[PDB]
Amino acid sequence: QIVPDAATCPACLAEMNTPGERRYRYPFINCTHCGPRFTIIRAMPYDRPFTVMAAFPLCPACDKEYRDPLDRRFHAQPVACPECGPYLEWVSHGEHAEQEAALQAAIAQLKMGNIVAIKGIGGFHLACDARNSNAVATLRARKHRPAKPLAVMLPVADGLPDAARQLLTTPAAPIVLVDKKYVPELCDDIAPGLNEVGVMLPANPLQHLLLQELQCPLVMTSGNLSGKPPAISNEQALEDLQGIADGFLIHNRDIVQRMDDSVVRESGEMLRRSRGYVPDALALPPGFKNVPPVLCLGADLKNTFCLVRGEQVVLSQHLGDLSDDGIQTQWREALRLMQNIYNFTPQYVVHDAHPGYVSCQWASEMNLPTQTVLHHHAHAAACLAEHQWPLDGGDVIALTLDGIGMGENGALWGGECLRVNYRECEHLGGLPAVALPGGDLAAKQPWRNLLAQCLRFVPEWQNYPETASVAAANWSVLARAIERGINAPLASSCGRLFDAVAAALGCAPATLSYEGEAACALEALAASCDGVTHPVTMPRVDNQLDLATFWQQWLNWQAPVNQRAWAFHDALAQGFAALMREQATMRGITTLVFSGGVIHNRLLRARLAHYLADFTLLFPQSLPAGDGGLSLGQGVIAAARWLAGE
Ligand SMILES: Nc1ncnc2c1ncn2[C@@H]1O[C@H](COP(=O)(O)OP(=O)(O)NP(=O)(O)O)[C@@H](O)[C@H]1O
Ligand SMILES: Nc1ncnc2c1ncn2[C@@H]1O[C@H](COP(=O)(O)OP(=O)(O)O)[C@@H](O)[C@H]1O
Ligand SMILES: [Mg+2]
Ligand SMILES: [Zn+2]
Ligand SMILES: [Zn+2]
Ligand SMILES: [Zn+2]
Repeated sequence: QIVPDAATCPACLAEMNTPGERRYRYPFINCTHCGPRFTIIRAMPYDRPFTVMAAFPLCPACDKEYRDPLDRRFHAQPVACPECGPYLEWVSHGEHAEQEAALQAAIAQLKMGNIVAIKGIGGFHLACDARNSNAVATLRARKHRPAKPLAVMLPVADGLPDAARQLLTTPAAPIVLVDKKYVPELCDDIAPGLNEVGVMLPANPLQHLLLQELQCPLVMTSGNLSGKPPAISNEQALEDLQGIADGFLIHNRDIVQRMDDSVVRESGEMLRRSRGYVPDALALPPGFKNVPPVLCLGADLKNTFCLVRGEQVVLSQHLGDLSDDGIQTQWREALRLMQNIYNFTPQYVVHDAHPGYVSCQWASEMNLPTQTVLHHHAHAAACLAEHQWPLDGGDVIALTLDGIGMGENGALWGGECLRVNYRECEHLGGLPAVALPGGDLAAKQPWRNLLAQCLRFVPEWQNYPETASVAAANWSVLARAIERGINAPLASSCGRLFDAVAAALGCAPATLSYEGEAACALEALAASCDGVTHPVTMPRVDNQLDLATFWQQWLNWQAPVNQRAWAFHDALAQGFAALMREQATMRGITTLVFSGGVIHNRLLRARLAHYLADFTLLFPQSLPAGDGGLSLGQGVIAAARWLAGE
């Protein structure tokens, strides 16, 4: 059995720490109870000639340890000392060094405020001093990342809430998101515009060394240009990162699988599922048995694939966006290793119903029978699967809220009420479909969504201060294209409605640098309000929300901006609750399901749960609510269809 890659045990820490010990300050110390698992395997089974440790035979003194039944190093396939093992290597613009000299080289570079590349378990990290403004602004520049929040590694978990200290210290050692008030030492460029900071603890022996001598918080971000795959080779780090890193702290141990840090909320909610959780299987729900091997390709962004067989499913690591170049290489390598570990050969492939997805291209190359699942049906079934809803459990009403996914018959959906079970998805209602002006540009420029909402729903909209930067431009050319349907497809998107509201409040840059940026901003603004009495509503008209009444009330309710943002969240939840109540009660349904990337918004769930207390409510928890949980939803729908004999 291979278990997930795991955080250094207290025991290995104690040995690396004790003077005169053979592995004192050795940065590759591992044992039978911690260390790289999944990341160091070239093939099955889990024995040293088929790990990366074949470049290192074991010296005489690491032969009574590995061979020893009493030792906590009995069949640690990667275990080595400084005599026989990998050793650190420092590389700089006309410098070089090795071992202890290399570790000190990096420490000194970090201390002087520089960016260093450090080889971790699952890839490389870029690090600097997280207190040092100059250094953060520069890392942002070089990595191209102008706003997306940086995770930060802390020496200890002192001063954090109990719930976070608990998660931070698990063998998985994820990044945990916590209120930024708890970490005053961070410069303001770490998570600008947001209320949460992602923190982590040292989880690998090198990280423990670095932090023990640095005793300050460090940025720890992925070793790559934004929207390019993490370099995994020393060779590729040194090439890809030359203009970013001031220095390289590398090593001659190969990494064989890309494995990003996992990200959870202090609440326990899973956001990104990789290091520490993969490659654990999950049990399929009651009634799911004897399922043939099916490969589920997942979503185009935040991608994971899934392998379904028998009574279990296994999700891959976060692979990211599949429109990136070199992501297919890492994808296929992860699939190769996962199929080899599970002796898995697919007989079927399942993929998204969207014909323009990269994933749907790869499927047709496979020579297996293929089938299609609606994006929003997959989101909803993924949530039902996590809650172990039985195969014959009965219909639910689902609310699936996201940016965009392809719906029935070509429609663009992202804010829908559905009747679902594992085989069927019937669309019932939701947000009105509104144009995306300039197609792909609508997700980058929130003001385009505000314009589209105003043209549809707001009389004399040019007279509101909220619309002033749009009204001052020559907006009629784009309005003429909208009316003619030129690159302005209709979408009932919850994510785009969030962007319209954020444009109206001015809480985001006019043009965004990352996906979901305006919505995270608006949520951060609203979360600073403790709740407010307000008159803004989103009433139900038949099976849709009445956005004209929404805009007229919301635009005319002057209040501090945090209260305006809170009112929007509240009125949105109240209107969807009203819709789901009518649909579920008149069908005899007592369970409601919530899914889609928007359902990561904590204030939205809090308000939905406040207004839907008359129902049983199923929210995602152990898998991401967004696209990273999508392959699992595809796999349970495929399975249930087969189990029914269709
Ligand atoms: N305050 C925060 N709020 C939400 N998410 C956070 C926060 N801090 C860190 N994270 C997550 O930590 C992750 C690390 O890097 P990410 O930067 O997306 O992928 P990468 O492959 O490592 N590099 P890149 O491709 O540029 O993104 C991102 O998912 C962040 O969203
Ligand atoms: N806190 C939030 N509040 C509202 N919307 C959000 C929030 N976080 C993310 N989103 C939205 O959800 C989208 C991600 O949803 P997901 O289902 O993962 O992907 P997609 O929309 O690409 O199918 C983001 O682009 C953004 O539109
Ligand atoms: Mg503190
Ligand atoms: Zn150990
Ligand atoms: Zn040795
Ligand atoms: Zn989605």
